[PDB]
Amino acid sequence: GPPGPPGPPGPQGFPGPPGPPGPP
Amino acid sequence: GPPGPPGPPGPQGFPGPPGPPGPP
Amino acid sequence: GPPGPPGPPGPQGFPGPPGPPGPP
Repeated sequence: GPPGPPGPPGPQGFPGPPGPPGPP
Repeated sequence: GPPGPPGPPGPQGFPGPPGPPGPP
Repeated sequence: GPPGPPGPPGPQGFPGPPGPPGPP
């Protein structure tokens, strides 16, 4: 019959990259 | 009937860690 | 039909903040 509803939201993305070096 | 469309992309990941200490 | 498959992984998190101040 008709296609089901859309699936659930995917997994959370990966953690962000490290920030840059601090100020001098 | 068939499985529905793929779900939405997941939530964004958490922010990355603080960068290393600044250069001298 | 049944609900669709899970969505893709979300976007990567934002970059971290700048690191601690460096030595003098």
